[PDB]
Amino acid sequence: LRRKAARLVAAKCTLAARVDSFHESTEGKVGYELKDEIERKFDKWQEPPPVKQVKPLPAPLRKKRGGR
RNA sequence: GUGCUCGCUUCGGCAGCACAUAUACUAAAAUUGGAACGAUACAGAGAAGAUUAGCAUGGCCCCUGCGCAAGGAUGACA
Repeated sequence: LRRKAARLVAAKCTLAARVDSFHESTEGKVGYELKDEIERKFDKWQEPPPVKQVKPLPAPLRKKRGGR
């Protein structure tokens, strides 16, 4: 997942650098929000897979079409 | 029942004494009931997909027609 993470980190770093180039969000709210988003998307990737049901065999046993 | 008491008493007998101490589904007999996957009778392919014919829909690519929206380039003297 490291390249998928690197793309996201690069995008959010571009956003933070554009934020900082005008010296706005001096205290650091935007960076904290972007880091929180990055961490949440990282946890989503590593979140354990959902519970998935087993499909039983249908039945051991009707008209059919015909054309081109 | 056997044997014995110095007993009564006679060998005909009697009274007492030691040993014997608790088997058995008990059973010979009573009766009326319910009963095959054994035979004959029938069936017996005792293991298969339980199908294949059209048309329309759905996907992709052109072509043509009509409509809607937004446009491009061009043409016309008396």
